[PDB]
Amino acid sequence: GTEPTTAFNLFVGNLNFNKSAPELKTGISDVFAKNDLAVVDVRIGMTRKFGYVDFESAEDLEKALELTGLKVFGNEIKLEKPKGKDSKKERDARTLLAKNLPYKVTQDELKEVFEDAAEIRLVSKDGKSKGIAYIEFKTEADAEKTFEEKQGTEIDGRSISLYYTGEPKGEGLE
Repeated sequence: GTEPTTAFNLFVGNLNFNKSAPELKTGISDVFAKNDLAVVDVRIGMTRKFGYVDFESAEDLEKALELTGLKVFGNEIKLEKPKGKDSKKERDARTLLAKNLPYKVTQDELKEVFEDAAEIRLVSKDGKSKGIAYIEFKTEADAEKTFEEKQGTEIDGRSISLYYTGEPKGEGLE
């Protein structure tokens, strides 16, 4: 916390890493202001490539996820939802998420740890990684147990992390 004023916030990314820290918040809240949105407070990470956006109510917050055409400083920001907690996570945990991966990382690479996994799905655009990797295990028990034990491996010289996330509803409903 020690920044946001409301409990309503969303995980944003692709805020361009060229301008200053407080120089990004402006644009972020700007683009939204054009979509009839109102932000109470905006936060930016240390890498100046991602951050969070706080909204007065869940309406404006969820609204941003509905609308489209969000970009600042030329680049197109990415809206997403942070980690949460709910009984739905039971099955939603079937799939694990990977982070701290290089722009040259590959599927087989991360598979070096969860090679026994069921399926692997990397996230790369323009012919380069984005810093993430989604994998669908056979069971949350075999997944959360593999990412919790394998976590700490070394790939491309760096140490890739491991986390779990199934995202909120709407995945199959909508």
